[PDB]
Amino acid sequence: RTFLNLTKPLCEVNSWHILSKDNAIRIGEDAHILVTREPYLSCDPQGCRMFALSQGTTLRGRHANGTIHDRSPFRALISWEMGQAPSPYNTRVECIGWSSTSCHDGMSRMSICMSGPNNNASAVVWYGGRPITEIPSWAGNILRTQESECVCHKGVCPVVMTDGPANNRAATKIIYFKEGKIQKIEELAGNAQHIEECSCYGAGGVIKCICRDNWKGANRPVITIDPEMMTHTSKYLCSKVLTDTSRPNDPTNGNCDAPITGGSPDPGVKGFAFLDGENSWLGRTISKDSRSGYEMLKVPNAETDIQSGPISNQVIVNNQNWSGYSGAFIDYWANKECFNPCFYVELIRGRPKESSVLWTSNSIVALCGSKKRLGSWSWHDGAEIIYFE
Amino acid sequence: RTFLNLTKPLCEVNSWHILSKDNAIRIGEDAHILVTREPYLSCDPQGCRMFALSQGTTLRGRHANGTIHDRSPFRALISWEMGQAPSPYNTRVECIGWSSTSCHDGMSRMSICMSGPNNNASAVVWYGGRPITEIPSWAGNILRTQESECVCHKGVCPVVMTDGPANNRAATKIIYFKEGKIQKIEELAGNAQHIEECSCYGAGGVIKCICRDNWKGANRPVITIDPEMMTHTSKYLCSKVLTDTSRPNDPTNGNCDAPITGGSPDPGVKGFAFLDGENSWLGRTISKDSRSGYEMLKVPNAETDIQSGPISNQVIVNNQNWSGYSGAFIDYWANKECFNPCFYVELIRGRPKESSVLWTSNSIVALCGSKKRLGSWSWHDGAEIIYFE
Amino acid sequence: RTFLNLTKPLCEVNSWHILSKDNAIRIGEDAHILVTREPYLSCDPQGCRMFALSQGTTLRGRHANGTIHDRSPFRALISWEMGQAPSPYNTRVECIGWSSTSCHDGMSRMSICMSGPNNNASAVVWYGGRPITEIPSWAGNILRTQESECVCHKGVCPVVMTDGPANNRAATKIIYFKEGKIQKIEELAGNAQHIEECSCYGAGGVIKCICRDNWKGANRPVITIDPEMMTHTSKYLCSKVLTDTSRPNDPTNGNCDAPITGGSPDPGVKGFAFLDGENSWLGRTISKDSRSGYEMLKVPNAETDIQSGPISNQVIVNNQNWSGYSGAFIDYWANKECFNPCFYVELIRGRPKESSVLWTSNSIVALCGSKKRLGSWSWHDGAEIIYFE
Amino acid sequence: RTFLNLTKPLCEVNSWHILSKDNAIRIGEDAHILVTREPYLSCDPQGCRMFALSQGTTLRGRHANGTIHDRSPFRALISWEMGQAPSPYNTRVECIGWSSTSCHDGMSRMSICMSGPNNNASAVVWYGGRPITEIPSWAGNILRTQESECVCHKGVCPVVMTDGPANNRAATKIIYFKEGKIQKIEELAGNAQHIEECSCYGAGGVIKCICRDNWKGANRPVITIDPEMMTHTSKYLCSKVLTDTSRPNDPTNGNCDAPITGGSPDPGVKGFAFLDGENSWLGRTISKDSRSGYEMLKVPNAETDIQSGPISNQVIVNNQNWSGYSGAFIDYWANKECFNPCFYVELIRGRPKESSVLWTSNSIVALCGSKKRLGSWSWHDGAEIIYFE
Ligand SMILES: *[C@@H]1O[C@H](CO)[C@@H](O[C@@H]2O[C@H](CO)[C@@H](O[C@@H]3O[C@H](CO[C@H]4O[C@H](CO[C@H]5O[C@H](CO)[C@@H](O)[C@H](O)[C@@H]5O)[C@@H](O)[C@H](O[C@H]5O[C@H](CO)[C@@H](O)[C@H](O)[C@@H]5O)[C@@H]4O)[C@@H](O)[C@H](O[C@H]4O[C@H](CO)[C@@H](O)[C@H](O)[C@@H]4O)[C@@H]3O)[C@H](O)[C@H]2NC(C)=O)[C@H](O)[C@H]1NC(C)=O
Ligand SMILES: *[C@@H]1O[C@H](CO)[C@@H](O[C@@H]2O[C@H](CO)[C@@H](O[C@@H]3O[C@H](CO[C@H]4O[C@H](CO[C@H]5O[C@H](CO)[C@@H](O)[C@H](O)[C@@H]5O)[C@@H](O)[C@H](O[C@H]5O[C@H](CO)[C@@H](O)[C@H](O)[C@@H]5O)[C@@H]4O)[C@@H](O)[C@H](O[C@H]4O[C@H](CO)[C@@H](O)[C@H](O)[C@@H]4O)[C@@H]3O)[C@H](O)[C@H]2NC(C)=O)[C@H](O)[C@H]1NC(C)=O
Ligand SMILES: *[C@@H]1O[C@H](CO)[C@@H](O[C@@H]2O[C@H](CO)[C@@H](O[C@@H]3O[C@H](CO[C@H]4O[C@H](CO[C@H]5O[C@H](CO)[C@@H](O)[C@H](O)[C@@H]5O)[C@@H](O)[C@H](O[C@H]5O[C@H](CO)[C@@H](O)[C@H](O)[C@@H]5O)[C@@H]4O)[C@@H](O)[C@H](O)[C@@H]3O)[C@H](O)[C@H]2NC(C)=O)[C@H](O)[C@H]1NC(C)=O
Ligand SMILES: *[C@@H]1O[C@H](CO)[C@@H](O[C@@H]2O[C@H](CO)[C@@H](O[C@@H]3O[C@H](CO[C@H]4O[C@H](CO[C@H]5O[C@H](CO)[C@@H](O)[C@H](O)[C@@H]5O)[C@@H](O)[C@H](O[C@H]5O[C@H](CO)[C@@H](O)[C@H](O)[C@@H]5O)[C@@H]4O)[C@@H](O)[C@H](O)[C@@H]3O)[C@H](O)[C@H]2NC(C)=O)[C@H](O)[C@H]1NC(C)=O
Ligand SMILES: *[C@@H]1O[C@H](CO)[C@@H](O[C@@H]2O[C@H](CO)[C@@H](O)[C@H](O)[C@H]2NC(C)=O)[C@H](O)[C@H]1NC(C)=O
Ligand SMILES: *[C@@H]1O[C@H](CO)[C@@H](O[C@@H]2O[C@H](CO)[C@@H](O)[C@H](O)[C@H]2NC(C)=O)[C@H](O)[C@H]1NC(C)=O
Ligand SMILES: *[C@@H]1O[C@H](CO)[C@@H](O[C@@H]2O[C@H](CO)[C@@H](O)[C@H](O)[C@H]2NC(C)=O)[C@H](O)[C@H]1NC(C)=O
Ligand SMILES: CCC(CC)O[C@@H]1C=C(C(=O)O)C[C@H](N)[C@H]1NC(C)=O
Ligand SMILES: CCC(CC)O[C@@H]1C=C(C(=O)O)C[C@H](N)[C@H]1NC(C)=O
Ligand SMILES: CCC(CC)O[C@@H]1C=C(C(=O)O)C[C@H](N)[C@H]1NC(C)=O
Ligand SMILES: CCC(CC)O[C@@H]1C=C(C(=O)O)C[C@H](N)[C@H]1NC(C)=O
Ligand SMILES: *[C@@H]1O[C@H](CO)[C@@H](O)[C@H](O)[C@H]1NC(C)=O
Ligand SMILES: [Ca+2]
Ligand SMILES: [Ca+2]
Ligand SMILES: [Ca+2]
Ligand SMILES: [Ca+2]
Repeated sequence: RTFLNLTKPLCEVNSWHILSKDNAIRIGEDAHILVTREPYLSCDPQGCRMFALSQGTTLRGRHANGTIHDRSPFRALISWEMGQAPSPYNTRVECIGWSSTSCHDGMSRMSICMSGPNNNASAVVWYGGRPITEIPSWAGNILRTQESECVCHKGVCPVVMTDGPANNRAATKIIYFKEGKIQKIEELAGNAQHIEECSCYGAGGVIKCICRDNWKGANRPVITIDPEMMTHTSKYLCSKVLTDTSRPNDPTNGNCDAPITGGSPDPGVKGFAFLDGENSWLGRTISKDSRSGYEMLKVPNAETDIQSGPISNQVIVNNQNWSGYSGAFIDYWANKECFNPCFYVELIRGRPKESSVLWTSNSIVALCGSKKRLGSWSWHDGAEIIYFE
Repeated sequence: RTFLNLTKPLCEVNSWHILSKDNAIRIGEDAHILVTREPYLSCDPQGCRMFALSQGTTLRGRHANGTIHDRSPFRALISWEMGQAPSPYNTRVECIGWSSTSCHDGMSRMSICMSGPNNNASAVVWYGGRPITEIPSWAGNILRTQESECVCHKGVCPVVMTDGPANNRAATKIIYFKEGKIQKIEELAGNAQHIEECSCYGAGGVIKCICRDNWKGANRPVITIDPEMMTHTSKYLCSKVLTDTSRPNDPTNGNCDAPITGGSPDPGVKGFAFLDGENSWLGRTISKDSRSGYEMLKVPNAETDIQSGPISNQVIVNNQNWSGYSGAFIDYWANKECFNPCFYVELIRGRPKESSVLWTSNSIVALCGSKKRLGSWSWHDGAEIIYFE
Repeated sequence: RTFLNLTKPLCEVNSWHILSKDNAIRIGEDAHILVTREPYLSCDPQGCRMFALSQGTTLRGRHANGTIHDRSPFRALISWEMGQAPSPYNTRVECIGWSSTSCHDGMSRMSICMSGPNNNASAVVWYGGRPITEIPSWAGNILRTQESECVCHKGVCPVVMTDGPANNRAATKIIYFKEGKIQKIEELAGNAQHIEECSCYGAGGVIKCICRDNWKGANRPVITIDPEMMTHTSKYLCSKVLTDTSRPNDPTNGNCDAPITGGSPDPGVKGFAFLDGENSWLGRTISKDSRSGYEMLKVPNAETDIQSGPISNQVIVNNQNWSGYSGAFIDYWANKECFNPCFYVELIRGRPKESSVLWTSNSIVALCGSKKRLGSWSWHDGAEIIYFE
Repeated sequence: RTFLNLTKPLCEVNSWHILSKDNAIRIGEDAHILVTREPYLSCDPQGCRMFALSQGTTLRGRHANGTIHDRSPFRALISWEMGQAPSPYNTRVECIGWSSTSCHDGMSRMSICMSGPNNNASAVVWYGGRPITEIPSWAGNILRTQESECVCHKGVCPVVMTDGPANNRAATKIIYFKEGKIQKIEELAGNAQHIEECSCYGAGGVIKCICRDNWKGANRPVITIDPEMMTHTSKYLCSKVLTDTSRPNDPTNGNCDAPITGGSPDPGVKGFAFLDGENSWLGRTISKDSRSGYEMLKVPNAETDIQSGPISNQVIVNNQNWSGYSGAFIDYWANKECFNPCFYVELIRGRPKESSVLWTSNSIVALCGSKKRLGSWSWHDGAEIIYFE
C-alpha cells in the first residue's frame, strides 16, 4: 500500500468498451433511489466507485419536486459500489455540499465539498473519512470545483477551483493537497480565459485538466499540471473540433491560445478529453445546441494542431436521447503497463428538457478504452418518462 | 489501539464548518426511515456515527401515529454510518430503551439504555456489544441519562444519570465505568440544583458536562469531572447569556451559583457549550420561548464572568425553522494536536409544533470548529410538512 | 478461536434484563419485513444473532395470505443481526426448510433444516456455511427438530430430532455432530414419553434440554445429555408448576416420571427452563389455555422436588398480549466466570388468534439474567392489528 | 489461495438435496426485487453465490413491462449472496450485457458479459473485478456464451462462445483464459452440429460441457475439454433419453454422433448433465413440449450407450409448474475427497406462458448430490400470478 505515482503512459485507444451502467432512473421508478446530478467515478486500489451530488430525496418522493435547483442545504456528495443505483441504503456520505471532487492517493481518499450561500461558500476537505481543512470563498460568488475526480502523484493531489462569475472573468486557483492539507495555492495563469468543472487525468508524471469555459469558448480550456513542482500552464484545445455545448459549427481552424466563440443557447457543459498525440480522443454532445447525444471522436494531435479533425468516431448515446456532463477517470491501480482512459456520461432526465415531471435527476454510463475495434450501441438512460407522469 | 486519554487542549474555534446532515425527514417521506428523537453523534478510532432513539416504526408507517410519546417498550438506541438516514436496513441496535448514552474508550464502545415503567426503570450497560452491568432505579421515577455521548479517560468513562422528578429536586448520580463495570458511584455535589441530559466533552484531563436545569434555571448547570480522581463539582454557567429554552430575556448579569428563573412556557431543552476561557462558545435556540432556530455565540469567559456577552455568532438554523436538542461530541481520534469541538442539532418535525401530522420525529445536522472565518447558512430540516398531510 | 467447552456454572439469576427486541410487526407494517415464525437467538464469539423460519414473503405482501401454514417449499432458516427486523435485505439464508436448529461450536456455526413432504422429509446439516451431511426421515412423518439453538462441547454438538406422530408415541433420536458430521446416533431413552422442540443449554459439562410433550403431558420433559460420553437420560420436570400450554391448574404435586394430563385446547407449545437447584427458573404462558402472556417463575429445585413452587415472578408479556414459543440460549463467549441464562419469547401476531388478517407472523423479545432486582414491564409486540385491516 | 486443480473425481450421487431457493417472485410481489432471467450459481473458496442477468428494473416497476425482450442496454450480470432474492440493494454488478458466464479459478473470479447490437456485439472479460480483455464478434450475429459457470484448472478457464444463427450452422469457439487473458482460441471441432449455452463441470482433469443444439438435435451436444492441452472433442449424448425441449418421444436408441430431431414447438432450452459412467444423471423438463416441470434421471452410461435408460428419478419441479433453464455448478472448494454435483433450475414466471402480466422474470432453486436416498418434493416458484394482475 503506497502513494500512487503517475509513472505509466496512457494506453492506446481504438474504441471504447462498456464498464458500468447504473440504470438509476429505470430502477428508481419503483425502488428508493436518490435524486442526483453531477455524477462521476473514481477508483482506488480495491476497485471503482460511483459518486454524485444527492438532492436529499428519493426520485419518487414528493421532495423530488424542484430538484432542478442547484444549491441547497440538502445536497451531499455520495459514493457507492460501481454499477448499483444510489439508494439511501447503499450510499456513503463523503461530505456535505453542492459542488465536489474526490480522488484516492493510493493510501486514502480525499473528498471535497463546497456548501453555503452564494456570497459566502466554503469547502471542507476530507481525507480518510475525516475532515482536515476548510477553505473560505475568496471571491464571494459560488466557490466551486471539478464535479469529477482529482488525480494524485506521490501523495500530492491538485484540485482546480473557481470563485466568481459564471458569465465573466472569475478567480480560479489550483490547490495542491497532501493528506487533505494545503501544500500550495496558485492563481490560474496562462491563456485560458475562464475555467469551470475541470476533468482531469494523469500519465507520465503530467496531469491534464480539460475544462469548461462558460464565458467565451466553445473550445475547451486545458490546464497542464506538474504535481511534483506544483506548477501549471493553461491554453485551449487546438483542434477545430469544438467540444463544448452550445457551440457553433466547427471552423476551418481552431485556436490554441484564445476562445472560439459562438453557439446558442447555452454557455457550456462539463466535458473531457484524453490528449496523447495521435492517441487523442475528444468527447462531445452530438447536438451543437443541447445536451443530447454523446460521441467520442479520435482526433490525432488535437492538443497541438489547429487543423486536426476526426479520423474515427463512436456513438455513446444516440442523438434521440439526453446526455449531460461527462468526465474522465482512470483505474490507476489496474494490472496493466499503461493507464487506460475511462469516461462517464451523465444521462440527465427531467427538467428542463422533460417538463412533464417536476424533478431533475440522472443515471450514469461509463466506458473505458480498448485497443481492439469493438462494435457499439447507444447506452441511453432507458427510462420511459410517461411512467413518471 | 489504546485507551483514549484527554490530555489535549481544545482547538481554537472562530466559526463552524458542516460535518454531516442526514435529511432524514425529506428522505423518509418515501423511503423506509425509522421515526427517532434524541439523536447524537459519537466517534471512535475509525470515524464517527449517528445515534438516536428509534420509536420502532417507520415515518410513513401507521405506527408513527402517537410518536410524541416518550417511553415505550418499542424504543431502542440505534446507531448508523454518519450521514445516512436511519432505516431498518442500515441501523445497529445498541441497546433497548428510551434514554441513552454511548462512548468509545479507545478500545470498545460502551452504550447504556434505560427501559421499564416510570416507577421501576433500569439501565443496562453494554460494552463491546455485550451486556455487562444492570442498574436499578434508585428513586422510582424515570431513571435516565444524557441523550448524547459520554467521554472516557484512561479507561474510565463517567456518566451522569438522574432519577426523580423532572420539576423538583431529583437524585442525580455520576457513575464511573471501566469496560462497562462500575468503578464508583457519586451523588451530585455542588451548586447545580437540578440536572438533566448532560452534554459532555473532554480537554486538558477535565470533563465538562453542560446540562439542563428543568426545575428553575434558564441558565445551564455545569458539572466538572476529574476522571482520574473520580470526583466532580457543579455550578451554573456564569454568563448573562442564558442558553436554556424557555428563558427570559438575557439579564444584565448572570449567576454562577444559582438558577435564574423565568421564561415561558417550557421548562428546558438539552443543550451544550464549550468552555475554554476566551475560546468559549454557547449554543442556544434563537427563540427564547420555543425550540425554533439555533445559534452559536462566542462568549469569552462564559464559565467565569457574569457580565460575559457575545463577540461573534453563527446562525446554524434560522428562526423560521424548528430545532430541538443539541449536544457536544468530539472526534478524539482525529490527527490533530488539539481536540476540535463538534456539536449537533436535532431538527424536530411533527408534534407538537406541527400538528397537521400524527407523528414526531427529527433529522440531524452536525458541525465542527474551524479556526478560519467561514460563511454560514441555515441547515434546517428541509421537509415540506404539506407532503405528509 | 477454539472449540467451546462448557466449563462454567450458570450465573445466579434474581431477575431478567432486556437484551433485544426487534419490533418486526410494527416496522413491517410499512417496511419490507419477512413473514416468520419459530424464532430464536444464537451466539458466537463475535456476538448474538436472531434466527427464524421465513415464509418466503413480506408481511404486507399478498403472499402473506395463508402463512398460518407450517410447511411449504418457500420456507428457510434465516439469521440477522440481533435487534434488527428481518427484511429481504439484511438476512442470511442458513438452510432451506421448515424446521431448524443452529449452534456455534466456537470455530464455526452448524445449521440444520428439514424440508420435504410429510412422508419423506430430510435434514441437511450445514457447517461454516457449506452443506456437510444429509439425513433421511426414519419414521416417514415430519422429521423435525428443536426450533432453538443447539449446544456444543469440545466440538460435539448434540441435537434432538423427532419423526413420527405429534399426538402419539414417536421416534426421537439424539444425534451428536462434530463439524457437521455424525459421531453417534441414540434412540431416546428414559421416562419422557414424547419429545418435541427441545430448548437446550449447557453448564458444568452437562446439556439440559427442556422440551414439549405434545401427546400427554402438561409437565415438560427434560433430557440430560453428556456430550463427552454422548449418552443421555430423560424424565419430566418434577415441579407441580406446570409449564406447557394448554395445562390444567397446577396440582399440589408434580410428577418426575410420567406426564400429567389435562389442559385444553392446545396440545403443547415450545418452552424452556433453567434448572440449577435453588437457582431454577421456569418460563410459561400466563394463560393456562392459550399462548397469551409470558411469565418467569423462580422455582427452587423444580428439577427434583414435586412440591416445588415459585418464590418470585417476573411478567415478561402481560396477559392482554399474545406470546408464542419460547426458548433458551446463552452467550457462552461472554467475559464472565459463569454462563448467564437468556431466553426469547416469540410474539405471534395474526392467525389464528387474530383472524381479521390473512397472515401469521411474529416479533421477538429476548432477556438475560441479572443478579440484581430489576424492575420490569411488558415487552409485548406493540403492533396495532387495526392498521393491517 | 491457490489455483484450483480438477484433481478429484465426481462424488457418487443417488439423490439430490436442497441447497438454496430464493423465492424471488413471491418476495418481489412487494419488495424491490430486480427482474432477471438466465440465472446460475458459482462458488469460490468462501462459498457460493447466485448470478443472473438483470433487466435494469424491479418486478413491480413500470419498466418490468416488455422484459420478455432478451437484449437491451439495461441488462447486466449481477451476483448476490446465495439464497437472498436479488434487489437493487444487495447485488453486485459483475459486468454489463445480455449474455454471461463466470467462474473462480481459486485466486479470483472471471466474469464475461456480451453487449451491443446483434451485428456488432462484444465481450468484456473481467478478472478480480477489473476489465482485462475485450473480444469483438467474429460472425456479426449475437456473440454469446454459456449463461452458467465456467470451470478452471491450473489457472486456465475454458469458455464456450457462439456467434451466428440460432437456427442454422453457427461459429462456435472455445476460448481459454488465464487471469482474464486469452491463452488460445479454438474453432469447435467434432460431431456436435450446433452449440448454445453450455453447462460445464470438471472432474478428474476433464471438463465436460453439455449444451443446447438449437438447430437440429433434441439430444444434447457434449464438448469434452482437456484444459492442459487446451483441446477438445464434441459429439452428442448417446442415451435414448432425450433432454432438450422441445423433443419427440425417446426413441429405441439414441445417437452418439448426430442429432436426433423432432419435437414441437421450440428448438431448445439450456440444460445439463453429469456424466460419470453408472454415476450419470440427466436433467430435463418433464413436458417434452414446454418448459414445464423438471426431473433428474439416473441414466447409467448415458454418455456412451445408445440404449441407456433411467434407473431412478427425482422430480425437482412438478409438471403443473413452470421451469426454465438449468445448469451445472460444483463447489470445488468443499471439504470432500470428491467433487459433488450441483445444479439449478430457473423457474420462469410471466411471459410468454403467463400472459396476464406484462413482464418475464424468474426465481431460482438449486440442489446438490447426496449418496443417501432422500425424499423429494416439488420446489416450484410459489408465486400467485393473480396477485400480479
Ligand atoms: C461571511 O461569513 C462570516 C461567518 O459566517 C460572517 O461573519 C459574521 O460577521 C458578522 C458582522 O457582519 C459578525 O457579527 C457580529 O456578531 C457579534 C455578536 O452577535 C451576536 O450577539 C449579539 C448580542 O447579543 C446579546 O444582547 C442582545 C442585545 O441586548 C440580545 O438580543 C441577545 O439575546 C444577547 O443577549 C446580538 O445582538 C447578535 O444578534 C444577531 O444575530 C442573531 C443570531 O445570533 C440574530 O437572531 C439577531 O437577529 C441578530 O442578527 C448576535 O446573536 C456582534 O456583537 C457584532 O456587533 C459588533 O460589531 C458590528 C460591526 O460588524 C457593530 O454594528 C456592532 O455595534 C457591535 O459592536 C457583530 O454583529 C459575526 O460574528 C461573524 N461570524 C463569524 C462566525 O465570523 C459574515 O457576515 C459573512 N459575510 C457576508 C457578506 O455574509
Ligand atoms: C419492581 O419490579 C420488580 C420486578 O418484576 C417487582 O418485584 C416483584 O415483586 C413482587 C411483590 O411485589 C414479587 O411477587 C412475589 O411473587 C412470589 C411468586 O409469585 C408467583 O407465584 C405465585 C404462586 O403461583 C402458584 O400458585 C398459585 C396458587 O397460589 C397458582 O395460581 C399459580 O398457577 C402457581 O401454582 C402467584 O400467585 C404469583 O402470581 C402473581 O404474579 C403473576 C405473574 O407471574 C401474575 O399473573 C398474577 O396475577 C400475580 O400477580 C406469581 O406467579 C409470591 O410468592 C410472593 O408472595 C409473597 O410476597 C407478597 C408480598 O410481595 C405477599 O403479599 C404474599 O403473601 C407472599 O408472602 C410475591 O407475590 C416478585 O417476585 C418480585 N419479582 C422480582 C423479579 O423481584 C417489584 O414489585 C416492582 N416494584 C413496583 C413498585 O412495581
Ligand atoms: C461496429 O461498430 C463500430 C464502432 O462504432 C463501427 O466502426 C465505425 O465505422 C464507421 C463507418 O465506417 C466509421 O466512420 C468513419 O468515421 C470517420 C470519423 O467520422 C466522424 O467525424 C466526421 C467528420 O466530422 C467533422 O466534419 C463534419 C463534416 O463536415 C462536421 O459536421 C463535424 O462537426 C466535424 O467537424 C463526421 O462527419 C462523422 O459523422 C458521423 O458520425 C456521427 C457520430 O459520431 C453522426 O452524428 C453522423 O451523422 C455521422 O454518422 C463522425 O462524427 C470518418 O471520417 C469516416 O469517413 C467514417 O465515417 C467509425 O470511425 C468506426 N468507428 C470505430 C470506433 O472504429 C462499425 O461501423 C460497426 N459496424 C456495423 C456493421 O455497424
Ligand atoms: C421418497 O422420495 C424418493 C425420492 O424421489 C422416492 O424414491 C423413488 O421411488 C420411486 C418409486 O419406487 C422410484 O421410481 C423408479 O424409477 C425408475 C426410473 O423412473 C423414471 O424413468 C421411467 C422410464 O422413463 C423412460 O420411459 C418412459 C415410458 O416408456 C418414458 O415415458 C420416459 O420418457 C423415459 O423415456 C419413467 O417411466 C418414470 O416416470 C415416472 O416419473 C416421472 C418423473 O421423472 C413422472 O413424470 C412419471 O409420471 C412417472 O411418475 C421415471 O421418469 C423406474 O424405472 C422404476 O420402475 C421406478 O418407477 C425412484 O427412482 C426413486 N427415486 C430415488 C431418487 O430413489 C421414494 O418413492 C419416496 N417415498 C415415498 C413414500 O413417496
Ligand atoms: C411543487 O413545488 C412547488 C413549489 O414549492 C409547489 O408550488 C407551490 O404550491 C404552494 C401550495 O399550493 C403554493 O402556495 C405556492 O405559491 C406554489 N409555489 C410556486 C413557486 O408555484 C407545487 O405545489 C409542488 N407540486 C407538487 C405536486 O408537490
Ligand atoms: C391515531 O392514534 C389514535 C390513538 O390510538 C387513534 O385515535 C383513536 O381512534 C380509535 C379507533 O377509531 C377510537 O376508538 C378512539 O376514539 C381514538 N383514541 C384516542 C385517544 O383518540 C387514531 O384513530 C389514530 N389515527 C390513525 C389515522 O391511525
Ligand atoms: C407497456 O409497454 C407497451 C410498449 O411500450 C405500451 O404500449 C404502448 O402504449 C402507448 C400508450 O398507450 C401507445 O401510444 C403505444 O401505441 C403502445 N405501443 C406499443 C408498441 O404497443 C403499453 O402502454 C405499456 N403498458 C403499461 C401498463 O405500461
Ligand atoms: C455556478 C456556476 C456553475 C458552472 C458554470 O454552474 C453549474 C452549472 C450546471 C449546469 O450547467 O448544468 C449545474 C451545476 N450544478 C452548477 N454548479 C453549481 C455549483 O451550482
Ligand atoms: C423524564 C424527564 C426528562 C428530562 C426533563 O424528559 C425528557 C424531555 C423531553 C423533551 O423535553 O423533549 C424528551 C425526552 N425523551 C424526555 N425523557 C424521557 C426519558 O422521557
Ligand atoms: C409437526 C409437529 C410439530 C410439533 C408438535 O408441529 C409444530 C407445531 C407448531 C405449533 O404448535 O405452533 C408450529 C410448528 N411449525 C410445527 N412444526 C412443524 C415442523 O410443522
Ligand atoms: C441468440 C440465441 C440464443 C440461444 C439459442 O437465444 C437465447 C434464447 C433464450 C431462450 O430460449 O429462452 C433466452 C436467451 N436470453 C437468448 N439469448 C440471447 C443472447 O438473447
Ligand atoms: C495520552 O495518549 C497519548 C497518545 O497515545 C500518549 O502519547 C500519552 O502518553 C498519553 N498520556 C497518558 C498519561 O496516558
Ligand atoms: Ca463554453
Ligand atoms: Ca430550565
Ligand atoms: Ca403438552
Ligand atoms: Ca434442440
